[PDB]
Amino acid sequence: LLSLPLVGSLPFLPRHGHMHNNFFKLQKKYGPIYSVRMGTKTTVIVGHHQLAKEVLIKKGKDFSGRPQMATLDIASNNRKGIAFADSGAHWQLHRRLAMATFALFKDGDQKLEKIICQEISTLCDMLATHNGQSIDISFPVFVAVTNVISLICFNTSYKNGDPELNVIQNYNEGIIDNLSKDSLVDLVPWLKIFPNKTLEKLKSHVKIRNDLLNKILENYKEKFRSDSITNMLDTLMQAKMNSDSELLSDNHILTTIGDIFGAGVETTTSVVKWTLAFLLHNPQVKKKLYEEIDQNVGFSRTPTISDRNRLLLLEATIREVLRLRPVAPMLIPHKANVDSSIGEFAVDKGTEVIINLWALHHNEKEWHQPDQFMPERFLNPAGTQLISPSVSYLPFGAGPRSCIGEILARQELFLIMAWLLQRFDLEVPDDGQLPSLEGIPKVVFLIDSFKVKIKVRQAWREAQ
Ligand code: HEM
Ligand SMILES: C[C@]12CCC(=O)C[C@@H]1CC[C@@H]1[C@@H]2CC[C@]2(C)C(c3cccnc3)=CC[C@@H]12
Repeated sequence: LLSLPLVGSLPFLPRHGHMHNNFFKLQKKYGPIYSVRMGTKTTVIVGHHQLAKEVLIKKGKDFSGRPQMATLDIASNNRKGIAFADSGAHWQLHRRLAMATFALFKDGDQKLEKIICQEISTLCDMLATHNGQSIDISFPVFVAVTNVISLICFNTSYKNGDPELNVIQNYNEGIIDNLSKDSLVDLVPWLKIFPNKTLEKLKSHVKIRNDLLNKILENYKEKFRSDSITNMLDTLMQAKMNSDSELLSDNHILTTIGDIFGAGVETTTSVVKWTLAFLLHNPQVKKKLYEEIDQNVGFSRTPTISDRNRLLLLEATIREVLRLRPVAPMLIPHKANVDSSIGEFAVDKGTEVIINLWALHHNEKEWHQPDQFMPERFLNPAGTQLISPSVSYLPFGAGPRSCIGEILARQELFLIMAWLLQRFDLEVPDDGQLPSLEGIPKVVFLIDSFKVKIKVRQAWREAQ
């Protein structure tokens, strides 16, 4: 007897468990870095913080490419924009101009905190009308963060009830659903093996997004003034005006805006939902957050960015959400721009390189009870200082492809949660259902929809 000819072998079953956890589980057997080959393409998975910092920082510019994928081509109008653009002149310029835009929001009256706090004030007024009811907070949050990013991109915001917000919500959901079935990392290219309409559906969602962004962009050509640079579109059109010209085509500007607009809405809304869900599961933590805000902010005023110096448990809670349920548990796929190496192992040019951030955030040697939600791990024993308990922590990535929206994200998350906790009791709905914390890996790590009972806090009422 003889062993069977083997035509293919994969180390775990496809579509069974979360990909980021399956890869992590493999490290027990093969170590923290290993490879898989599908047809002619090789993918390397990295699951230890030293190798990841080599890829992202030390040799960051060797591994700053993006792999090409059929779905990503459609969302990115063929690898324009930032997030899905390959390393190259177009990416570098648009990333730099996007980053420079955030500097226009450093100080003054258009300061970032002021834009955020005004949209949070409307959100809170809206939620307060639901006093005593159980609601899904997704859309009210989505609206506030959509208005924040719309103001950053264009200096415009949507009035309550504007049907465009429902149009955007609809295509956002459709693009996320069709961009990947689970994570962006897939061992088997199912799209190309069996007949399906995934690409056709994605194109129809992206066409609506593109048509909407095209209308704004064209209408803005009439408003743009060399003498007034106050938002992201101004910044891009100024660079075009002073132009390289080919790298700032209308389609290039549109896709970069769509990347910022899309990232500014989906990332922040998801993290807010996760934070509320963990707090419904951990009432002891929620109780201490009320005490911390009642003692440090009170009700004389609304929370401010400066309050990050005092609401330490709230900052730790957010840090712990981003550790336990990272927005991007495998970042976005990287690619070797040149022949290089990771941990002394050769990596050819063109190899896809995946950083398993989940593995970094759940490494047993780097963290105590990594499966557990414990905001106190980011505080000292007294609870008087924030600490960095581990170097194996990279929620925003690092190096050339690191998140450019980090400052916005941290301010939005902190302010939304501080305003909500000052004003609202947030409780399990009356049928006793808790949110599932298992999550749904998509291009972003989403949580299942859930309801929360909302009540205006008595302490707030008494104080008015
Ligand atoms: C909690 C919220 C967020 C987290 C945890 C987060 C994290 C990350 C991560 C892990 C990456 C990929 C790093 C890599 O591929 O190596 C990334 C990239 C990126 N993020 Fe975020 N992000 C957040 C919110 C935002 C926001 C609010 C925006 C825009 C306002 C934004 C814009 C981007 C862009 C454009 C990229 C692509 C960078 C590039 O490829 O050059 N992100 N982010
Ligand atoms: C797909 C989506 C949302 C849906 C939509 O309408 C189109 C839009 C296109 C841009 C996408 C965006 C989803 C988050 C992305 C992938 C992102 C990101 C990811 C994780 C952390 N930070 C940022 C940067 C690019 C963003």
